[PDB]
Amino acid sequence: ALPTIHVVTPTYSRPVQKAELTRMANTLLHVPNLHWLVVEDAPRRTPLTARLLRDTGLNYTHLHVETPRNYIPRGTMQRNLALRWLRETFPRNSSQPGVVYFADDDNTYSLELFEEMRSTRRVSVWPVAFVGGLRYEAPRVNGAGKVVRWKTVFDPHRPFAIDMAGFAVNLRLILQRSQAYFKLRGVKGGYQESSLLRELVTLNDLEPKAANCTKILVWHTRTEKPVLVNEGKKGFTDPSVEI
Amino acid sequence: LPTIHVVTPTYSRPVQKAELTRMANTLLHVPNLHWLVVEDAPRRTPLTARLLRDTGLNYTHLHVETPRNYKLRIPRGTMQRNLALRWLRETFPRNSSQPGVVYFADDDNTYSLELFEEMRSTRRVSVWPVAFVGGLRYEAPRVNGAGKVVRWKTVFDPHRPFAIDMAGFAVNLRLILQRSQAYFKLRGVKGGYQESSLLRELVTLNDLEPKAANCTKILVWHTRTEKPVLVNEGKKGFTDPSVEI
Ligand SMILES: CC(=O)N[C@@H]1[C@@H](O)[C@H](O[C@@H]2O[C@H](CO)[C@H](O)[C@H](O)[C@H]2O)[C@@H](CO)O[C@@H]1O
Ligand SMILES: CC(=O)N[C@@H]1[C@@H](O)[C@H](O[C@@H]2O[C@H](CO)[C@H](O)[C@H](O)[C@H]2O)[C@@H](CO)O[C@H]1O
Ligand SMILES: O=c1ccn([C@@H]2O[C@H](COP(=O)(O)OP(=O)(O)O)[C@@H](O)[C@H]2O)c(=O)[nH]1
Ligand SMILES: O=c1ccn([C@@H]2O[C@H](COP(=O)(O)OP(=O)(O)O)[C@@H](O)[C@H]2O)c(=O)[nH]1
Ligand SMILES: [Mn+2]
Ligand SMILES: [Mn+2]
Repeated sequence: ALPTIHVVTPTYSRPVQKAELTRMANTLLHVPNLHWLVVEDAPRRTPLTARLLRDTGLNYTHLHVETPRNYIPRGTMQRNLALRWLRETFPRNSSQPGVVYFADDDNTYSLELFEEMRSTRRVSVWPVAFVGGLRYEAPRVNGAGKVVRWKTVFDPHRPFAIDMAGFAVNLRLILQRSQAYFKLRGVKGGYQESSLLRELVTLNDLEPKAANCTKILVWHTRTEKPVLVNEGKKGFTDPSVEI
Repeated sequence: LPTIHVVTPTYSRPVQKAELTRMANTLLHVPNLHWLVVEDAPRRTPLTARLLRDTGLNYTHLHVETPRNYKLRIPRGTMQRNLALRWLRETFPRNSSQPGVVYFADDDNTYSLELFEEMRSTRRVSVWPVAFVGGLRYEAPRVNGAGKVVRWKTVFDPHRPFAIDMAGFAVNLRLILQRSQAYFKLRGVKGGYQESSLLRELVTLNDLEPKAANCTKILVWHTRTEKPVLVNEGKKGFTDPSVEI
């Protein structure tokens, strides 16, 4: 009966990738009924990602799709591939409860976050730290427990002024709205979340989590680029040793 | 199953809670682990105290403020690591045959679960490769056919006593207790020689124990976290300062 949480994680090859996937997997290993949908931004599945997923024992699906020359946001085509995979895997009126969460590989997630999104009926929302040039963004909730706006500074007029890591969607809505995908073509920066949510739910139907959006359970952390200046042009370390 | 005493210096800054949260999520998987969190502050902060209590991990919350004056060449977290060393020596009798290992783990690095099992059996001092240090993809101890460390594969001062990062070694607790005068140096050592300053008083190259498949695998990464952009907070502030992040 416990709903399955489908975590959609776009990822790409770069120095810190294995470290990012490692601490993220260490977090996900604590969550029951979790399906990790990892979509690599590559022409084919890489052995690094394949072996890491295999060794964790986690329930996962490993997909891949390469981003076009112009590299629109980041991770878009990968999240869209995952949405299509879900629709091809689960029938529109499926009865198996599920929740979909788009979790980037560098963010920091608390275990409480997953407990909060698991009961999502339509779309749930919560505060996100380190987004929109603020300590955190948070949906505005009235005393009745309804979402009536957003507490942000960056373009507060977007239909859904919230970051990718700030909401989850019941799988049923994703299957019913079979044509709803993240916009990549004519897309204003910061409107990717709205491009999808607008087609799935209305403001008044959002389900505020994290004690009526007063607590921060997820952080939009960024990882610094490692300095590899000492490798030189010919390289110093063994290129066959995986990092 | 030997207890692993993880020494983690930490300080108040925007990403602190996040760093401790994802680190706790990793540590929660490790059995017989004692987390020695040492805050760089005048007193234990409610944020850290609450987080440690909520994790369910076995921990000891200590604190020592690095003089404001000092921060204005003293390696980050030095005084905090030394406070933990002193605490271990004042808590555990020099002789008791208590199986344990000490590991200095900074709050922003990335650790694999396999790393802890590799260091848990340490008899003296164990060493292993560390990614993203010394301007390289990784630094790795060099081992000979006899199974002994005979040098270090690095570009930055590979000829120093111990050319290895803080996250690349662990010390048997008994050894820490025996060498009661061994602490990280505060001043007098060249940049990048603090790890050597301590290790040289603890062991010789020949007594090192190579881990991580004879130092051929990377099980720990010296990752660093970017500073969050808070420009939209303005001068007077936008978000509620009472809301913990
Ligand atoms: C580009 C470069 O060579 N950088 C080096 C630093 O790596 C070095 O910092 C030390 O590096 C060692 C590596 O084993 C440890 O990580 C140690 O903790 C670091 O202090 C500094 C030393 O002053 O020199 C250059 O910056
Ligand atoms: C300092 C500042 O205002 N920066 C903004 C970015 O925040 C913004 O990025 C978008 O931010 C929203 C926040 O809810 C969300 O994280 C989106 O995913 C993200 O794209 C960017 C838009 O291109 O403009 C900057 O100026
Ligand atoms: O070419 C790229 C750049 C990013 N990503 C992934 O898509 C998400 C976008 O995150 P990143 O740019 O950190 O996002 P930011 O922090 O800039 O919002 C993360 O899971 C990345 O691993 C990707 O697949 N391909
Ligand atoms: O004023 C400070 C700066 C850092 N630290 C801690 O000491 C370690 C040093 O790390 P940081 O500078 O990242 O180290 P670097 O990546 O520069 O080696 C980390 O556990 C920090 O939380 C601290 O206690 N006080
Ligand atoms: Mn990111
Ligand atoms: Mn660090």
